[PDB]
Amino acid sequence: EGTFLFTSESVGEGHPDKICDQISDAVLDAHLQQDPDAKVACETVAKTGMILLAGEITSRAAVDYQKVVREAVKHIGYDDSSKGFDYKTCNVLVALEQQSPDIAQGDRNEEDIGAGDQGLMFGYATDETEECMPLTIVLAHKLNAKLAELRRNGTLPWLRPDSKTQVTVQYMQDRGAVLPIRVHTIVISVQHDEEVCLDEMRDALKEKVIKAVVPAKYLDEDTIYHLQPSGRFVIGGPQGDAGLTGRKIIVDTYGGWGAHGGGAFSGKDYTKVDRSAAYAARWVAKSLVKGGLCRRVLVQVSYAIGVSHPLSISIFHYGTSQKSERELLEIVKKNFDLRPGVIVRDLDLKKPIYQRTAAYGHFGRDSFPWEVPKKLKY
Amino acid sequence: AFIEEGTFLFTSESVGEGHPDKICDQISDAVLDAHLQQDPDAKVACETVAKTGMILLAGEITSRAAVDYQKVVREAVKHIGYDDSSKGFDYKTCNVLVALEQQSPEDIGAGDQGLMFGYATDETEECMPLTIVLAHKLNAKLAELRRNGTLPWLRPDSKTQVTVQYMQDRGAVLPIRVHTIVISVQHDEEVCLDEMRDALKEKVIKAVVPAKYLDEDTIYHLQPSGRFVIGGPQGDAGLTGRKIIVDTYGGWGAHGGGAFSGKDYTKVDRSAAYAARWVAKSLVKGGLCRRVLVQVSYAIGVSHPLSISIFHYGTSQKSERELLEIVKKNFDLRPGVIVRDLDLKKPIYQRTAAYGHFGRDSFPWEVPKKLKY
Ligand SMILES: Cc1nc(NCC2CC2)nc2c1COC[C@@]21CCN(Cc2ccccc2F)C1
Ligand SMILES: C[S@@+](CC[C@H](N)C(=O)[O-])C[C@H]1O[C@@H](n2cnc3c(N)ncnc32)[C@H](O)[C@@H]1O
Repeated sequence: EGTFLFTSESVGEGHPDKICDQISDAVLDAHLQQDPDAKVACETVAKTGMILLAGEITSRAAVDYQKVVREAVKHIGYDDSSKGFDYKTCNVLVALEQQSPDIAQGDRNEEDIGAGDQGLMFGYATDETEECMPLTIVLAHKLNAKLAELRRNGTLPWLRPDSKTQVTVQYMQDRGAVLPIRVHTIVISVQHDEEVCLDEMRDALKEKVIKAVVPAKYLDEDTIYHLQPSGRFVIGGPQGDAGLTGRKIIVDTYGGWGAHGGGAFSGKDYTKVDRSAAYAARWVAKSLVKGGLCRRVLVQVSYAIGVSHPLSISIFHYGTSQKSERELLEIVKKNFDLRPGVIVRDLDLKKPIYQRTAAYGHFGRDSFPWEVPKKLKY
Repeated sequence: AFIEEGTFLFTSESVGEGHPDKICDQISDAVLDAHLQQDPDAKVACETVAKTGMILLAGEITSRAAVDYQKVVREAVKHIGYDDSSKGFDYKTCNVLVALEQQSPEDIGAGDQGLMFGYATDETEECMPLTIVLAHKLNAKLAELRRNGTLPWLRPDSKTQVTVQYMQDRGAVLPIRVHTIVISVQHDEEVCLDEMRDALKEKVIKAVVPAKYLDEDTIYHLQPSGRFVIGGPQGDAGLTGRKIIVDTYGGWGAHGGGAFSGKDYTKVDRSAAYAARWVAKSLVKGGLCRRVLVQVSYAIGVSHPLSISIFHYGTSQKSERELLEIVKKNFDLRPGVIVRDLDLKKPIYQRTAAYGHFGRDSFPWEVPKKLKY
């Protein structure tokens, strides 16, 4: 037939894994506000009544970690025992040292600073949406964003921060391109208070959330809706659970499409090529699709610690381009300088913009420089 | 130029047992194995956190077992090789913080609407990409020479990265040569740089990478930072489940998102991921394909897979629907049945927490099933 199903997941800000991501990037932004050259590698752990920060920081900034964390938890929305977590009374432990001096040494100009680590990173784009992202992860992200929006404007006051969404879309293949046909299944689980009744929640999730996010041409009579499938969900977040920074990296990127090199984003400054090179790889892929050179493209780059030039660069257009992959590679080499010291300059990665990225996806939102396509010259 | 037009590069990485992320994976699965030995029906979701002098255990456990976490943690760190403050971490004196919430206590449906991927390629004997296989064995050779006194200046923390130059071959991929090798390993304060870099090329790389893949243009980045004395948890905080691509296919195939270590077999994204690899490897080893991606969809509540797609990249003489009918005649991919067929209630998981979950004969999902059709 040539038709397949694909599912992508997205979680809300209250998910324990995402709490750690946002806190880690909140610590990063705090240092960057005072020291644009701060070295930050801040991991976060969240369990019952605890937030723990562990990692390495080299900064001239004076940061109040107790208040940075508690304001992030407050922003996420956990302010009472009835929700399972409260920023006012939770335990905050800090185990932050200085960056390894062996790491810092391995003193040089801005344009050929070596990568802070080895690693491989992927970039991906697809013309199936105007965001150049897969429809499954775009819909999953926007659904969690609509839940938080309706929670914060008081129109659905029974909502709570923890949530998880899964969107299954039926796809058609066409010479390497993918055509979304219909939404097969939507799953939504969201934390809620004790007063609201189950049936009222499920109807509100369909009329006020799904219908407000999913275009009507993808929903039909056979679409399956799994709304609050586990029944009650009064307590969520870190209570009775455990979350870690960088445990939602597929949620953070392409929701299972493309490829992933394993590196996590949150809590890492721009010198960590896990973040800066992944943002640049998305920049390249989106510029190739928006520029009309392909319908769907995957990009890989890799680095070695202390070396500035990428060790390998590869392009794959899935057969959606008239031009061969090698000349796509040259168009990239002529338009992009993928050294980490040049990426930070081109993408303006010293700004405290990273707490915004820790939820609803790092890719597919016009607010970010790596999402603005580059006018290609060749 | 003729070579440049019909050739691509691909890079994968791996890390050693002393890498702080892998320390946590190892300890989390050691906790899982400890509970499974006494209680084969134990439910485990154990996260480990590693920083300077600290191992922290957090998560939820429902088990009848009585596990000495001090002994399990400190013996895992001892096995890894951190036994003195001169190495940045010591199992005898490190702080072990236990924050686990322990509770005392087939048609099992899927707890998540998830996607599981299995992948296999005939480019190596273990049916795995050469990039991730070479990267894995390079770390293993380091630990082997460290533990038997051959290179006594070695230390447990290490990272490797391999870039292979490939040629396409009728939908299958064919390794031509090793383009670039990166090795960084922790070391003591006395051995010199030139001595380290020569032993890494002569006694590590050439003992692992076949000679036909190495030439005079192969690029070597050996100890590229120049000094790797500080390592392990002291030089970098480590968390469970931060090496899921190292754990799987090194960038090839696809990945759904879930980590493996610290979770018992009732977690579908671990047991079914193993079964997806089991299916793909059986298709290639059975001659049905040279290269295949098995894509299994699970509908919430439902036990049987909701949909299975087979991407053979045109390397199969049969069609996708034919391959699908062969899979369903030879595999029962329900989660509860997967556990029994793969004997997953055994304490076999600490061995998986390093050097890759896929590509080693000593695992039930790596024994290809002979297909009847
Ligand atoms: C001519 C070509 N070039 C490349 N350039 C390597 C690159 C872009 C990253 N890759 C490929 C081909 C043709 O042959 C098959 C694949 C091999 C890799 N595949 C792409 C892929 C699929 C799934 C997960 C990760 C992947 F990189 C396509
Ligand atoms: C480079 S560190 C990530 C950044 C680091 N955590 C920081 O504080 O900025 C990632 C891995 O590199 C390895 N590593 C640590 N020190 C190194 C060094 N001096 N040279 C090469 N690799 C090193 C460690 O195994 C560590 O797990």
